[PDB]
Amino acid sequence: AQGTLIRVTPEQPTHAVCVLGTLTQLDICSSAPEDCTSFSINASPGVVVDIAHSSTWPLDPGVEVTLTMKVASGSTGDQKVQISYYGPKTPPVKALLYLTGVEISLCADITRTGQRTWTWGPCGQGAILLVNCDRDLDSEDLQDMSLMTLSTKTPKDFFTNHTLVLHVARSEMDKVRVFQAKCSVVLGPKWPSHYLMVPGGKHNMDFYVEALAFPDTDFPGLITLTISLLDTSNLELPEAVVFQDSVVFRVAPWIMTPNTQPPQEVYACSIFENEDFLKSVTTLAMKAKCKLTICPEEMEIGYIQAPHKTLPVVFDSGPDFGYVPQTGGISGLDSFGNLEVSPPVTVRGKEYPLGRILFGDSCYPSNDSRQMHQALQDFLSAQQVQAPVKLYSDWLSVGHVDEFLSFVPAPDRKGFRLLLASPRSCYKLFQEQQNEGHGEALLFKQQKIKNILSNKTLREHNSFVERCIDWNRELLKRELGLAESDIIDIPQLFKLKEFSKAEAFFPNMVNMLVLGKHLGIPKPFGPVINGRCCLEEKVCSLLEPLGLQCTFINDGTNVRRKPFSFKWWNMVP
Amino acid sequence: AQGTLIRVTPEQPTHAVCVLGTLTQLDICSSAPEDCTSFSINASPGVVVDIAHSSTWPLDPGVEVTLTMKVASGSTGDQKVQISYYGPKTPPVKALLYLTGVEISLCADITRTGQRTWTWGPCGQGAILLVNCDRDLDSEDLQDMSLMTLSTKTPKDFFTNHTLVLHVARSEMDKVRVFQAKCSVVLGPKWPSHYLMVPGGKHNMDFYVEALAFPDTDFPGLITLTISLLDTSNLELPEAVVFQDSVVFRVAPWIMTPNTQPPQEVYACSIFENEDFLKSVTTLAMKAKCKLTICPEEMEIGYIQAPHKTLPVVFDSDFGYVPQTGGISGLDSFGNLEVSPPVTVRGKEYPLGRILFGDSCYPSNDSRQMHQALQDFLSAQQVQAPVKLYSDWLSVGHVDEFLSFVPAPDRKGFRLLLASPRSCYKLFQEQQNEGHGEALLFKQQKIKNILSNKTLREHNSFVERCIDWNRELLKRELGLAESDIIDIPQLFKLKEFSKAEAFFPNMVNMLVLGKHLGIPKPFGPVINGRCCLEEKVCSLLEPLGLQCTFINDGTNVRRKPFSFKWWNMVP
Ligand SMILES: [Ca+2]
Ligand SMILES: [Ca+2]
Ligand SMILES: [Ca+2]
Ligand SMILES: [Ca+2]
Ligand SMILES: [Ca+2]
Repeated sequence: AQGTLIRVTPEQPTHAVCVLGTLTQLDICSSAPEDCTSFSINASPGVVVDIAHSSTWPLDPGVEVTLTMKVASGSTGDQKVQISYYGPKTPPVKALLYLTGVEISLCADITRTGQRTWTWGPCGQGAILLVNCDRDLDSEDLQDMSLMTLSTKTPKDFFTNHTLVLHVARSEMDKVRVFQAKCSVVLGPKWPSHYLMVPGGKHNMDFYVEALAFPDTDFPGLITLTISLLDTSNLELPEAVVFQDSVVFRVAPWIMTPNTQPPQEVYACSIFENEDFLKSVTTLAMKAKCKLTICPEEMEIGYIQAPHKTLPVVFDSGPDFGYVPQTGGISGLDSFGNLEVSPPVTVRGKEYPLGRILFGDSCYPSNDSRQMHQALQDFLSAQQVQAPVKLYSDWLSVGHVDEFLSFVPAPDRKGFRLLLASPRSCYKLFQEQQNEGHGEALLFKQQKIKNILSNKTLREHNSFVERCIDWNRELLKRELGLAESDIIDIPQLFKLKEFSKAEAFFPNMVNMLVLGKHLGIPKPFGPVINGRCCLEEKVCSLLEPLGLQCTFINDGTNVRRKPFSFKWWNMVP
Repeated sequence: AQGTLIRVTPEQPTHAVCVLGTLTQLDICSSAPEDCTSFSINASPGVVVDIAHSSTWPLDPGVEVTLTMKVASGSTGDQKVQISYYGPKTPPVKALLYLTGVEISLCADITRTGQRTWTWGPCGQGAILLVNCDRDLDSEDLQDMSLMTLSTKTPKDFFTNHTLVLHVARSEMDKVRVFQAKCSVVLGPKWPSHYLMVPGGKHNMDFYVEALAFPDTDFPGLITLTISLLDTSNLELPEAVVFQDSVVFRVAPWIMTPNTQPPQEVYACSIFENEDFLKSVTTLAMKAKCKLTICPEEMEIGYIQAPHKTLPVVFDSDFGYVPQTGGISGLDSFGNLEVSPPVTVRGKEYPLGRILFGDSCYPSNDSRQMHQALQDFLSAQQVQAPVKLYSDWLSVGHVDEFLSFVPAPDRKGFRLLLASPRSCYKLFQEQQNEGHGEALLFKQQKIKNILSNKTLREHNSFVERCIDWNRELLKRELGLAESDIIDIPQLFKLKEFSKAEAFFPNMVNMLVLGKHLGIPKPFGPVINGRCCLEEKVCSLLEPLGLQCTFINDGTNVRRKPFSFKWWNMVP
């Protein structure tokens, strides 16, 4: 989409190359005869002589004469444009421009079906470049590299005194590698440029391209590759550019999946107690008709997608899988237990269709505060698909948001319910039992119901924790566009610790495995009332009516899930 | 403007703090008697109870009740909400909430005329920070600082068991220092937080914030400062957050100025005699009514503007100031940097200009490029988006050797001058055909001998190809037309590595002090008494209003900011 200028002189004939599709400006005035106010152009039927305001159209100060051609040329110097400068002095003098048509096309998957700028939206243009972070040769490799096409319809002797170059910038060299289809090293991290060898006539050359980096602060995510026609007709002067065509790719980002998407594969380890646990997980996986891949003998699995492949990726701190400082900046808040993703959301008009990442930190910097490493936050922010949200999770001894918040599948409203821990519903549930007579039922050491409702230290300890969780509630009701009819509160008692940090009293029921629309909740080991645990009766009476089904286990599991449907390139960040 | 949630229990009365202007949610269902189906709220004339589906509003699963007050409190627990639950077979029970009003305002110059998000445009909201790069004491210092205000209207006993804290992130700490008005050192590069001391009643505290960094790749340009109202009523439990307000600043960028802006003050360097040079400069310098400050016995001067001050800047490799160890290339000098006048490209408007720097056409082993750090620095400043050109074919690598922009009274109000080897040959040929073809040039040579050298006529054809490439690049990326490109005669020659060099002194590298132009001497052919190149350039430039002189050729010219407020442009 970038050509050059053609100046015609009556003194000598001129030779020029016009690439088909490019509107080439013809200078018909700077080199005109001394006196004249007229000019005309009789061209061959293959030359489109466009003019902007024969008919002798006068030599306007600026008269934009542009020229394109229709049929590519195999004859070198065939289409002849002859000008007629007739002013007032003798029959007109005439100038000759012996042109030629060539067709250098660099096509790709810009239409995103599978301007030279990358645009987002249901209507835009752009190519997608996946990263090679997996171990798979031949076709299997051909199916995850991109496919650029270079067609060259040129005269037979055109490439005797012309040459083509395909080059990247010296900033993007290390983030992209290209192979010329056998597949061969063309450009790459050490070589910034390459010259090509193209025979005359029609010769199509297909390229394959891989990225070697994920988007970050140093790398926005856009790569550009350029083809240029360097005219080389004299061996004593440097080469000259006559045409340039570029293309822009965007590297696909790291996308994380929440607990509403249907499961695909589950995993586990061998602490030699699973028999009791794995026996219920194994039943659950086939309750939802899933696959349970046991593993015989801190990890988050997302998906990176292009129009041609949906390769998954693993992140931590095989064939269809993937991978993305250890010394310094190490704390307990750097774990992926401090990372969650909300379901698709709509906040004050804007639509977040892939979710909104959630990580926890402190409320205000101090000397004893803990934070997640800035490198990880910058990495997650560079992935503009899921804009992260900062919460408060430093009042806890561990430092993880998964202690108090979860999301469930649901068949109503936004199609999900936010489960939040609640110290205030446990006290209510205990008091409804004390005011009915059975107030000496034992809990869990072991303690009665009354001895927990008559402890004035635990009550303050839990009032503080409730004041802490309500802040996150308010944060989640404004940055997730939520409403009260979508929050369910699950009873949970807390106690404080070294450095007055919080720790759950009985094992959390908010950190639970959603291997489907019916799931696994850790045992409360709570009071028994009428042959049944009271906490269990309340959580099953709040969750089941939506349509879920709940089990209870005593208590590692990762549930690889289904990539989202919304194509990330159709979103407008 | 965050706030929190208040939960009411019939068992015990509840106390809460409601900051003014924040819509606070009230939980009237989670903790209600198990037999109720109806509820009502009687409150003092100050509590604005807002109910969205005593009228008996039933206990809907999501009946929402939000509260605000239309006043301020100086007494703890002075507004009492009494929620009247009505039992079906039981006399009504009633929860008590003892509210209080406190006002905590953190205001700044967000209206940009003097949401917690920084928005661009004529209708946006944001505050602007200027960088501390001047040697300016207190009186002038408070002139370029920011002015953030914090007003607190609280009961006298409120700040006994409550504490206020102002904090910055552990990333933006190194790029902002905070002073509290006597100015004192509080939150800055080494200290990330500060607990304040506020007396009860009315007490306004002003702050002054300065930045220490320019926008770059590592720093987008936005700095947030947060005020948090905590609660320390119990001495054993950890402190708890009750309210949060925030403000977002943007650091003003580095802006350059083109050759179409009026001059303010020229400069010079008496390295040599240059008596003639100085005379001519001062002459057209007072002719354009611009003061000529001389030096007593490569540097680009921009402007960092804010809604409170337009302090300039100086960039190199009072006033203002802004690296790579070494091994850099000559393409890193500032003769490679130019700025176009405001343009309108395909509907889009660039009202501060569009920067221009040259580099190679395609990377190679012998190619030379401008350092990546400088390009990233310029790209960080989104006001003037740079444009890459081709200048590697020269033996110096500077775009100033063929392009220039002049003032003009027509069309876009300017003309782009480009060097042209093809007009020098034309004028020489007209002067040979007319008869005076043995006039001597500048190793002296005649007109005929230059027109009959076949090594030069190829050296010049290559340069013409390169300059036409640059012309197409400048017509598409600057929205230009062929009625705005005046071509200036110039001949070139090739040297070691086949790089290019001007033959006669470059007349396209000119000093523009308004309608007066110091064009370097061409030392060229004389015809009928005057020089031919001079006659041509005075016949092409003068008609549109300019006036020319010919010195025998360092002068920098500080100028006028376009005054077009950038915060009104939307990049
Ligand atoms: Ca490989
Ligand atoms: Ca998680
Ligand atoms: Ca200072
Ligand atoms: Ca100052
Ligand atoms: Ca310059």
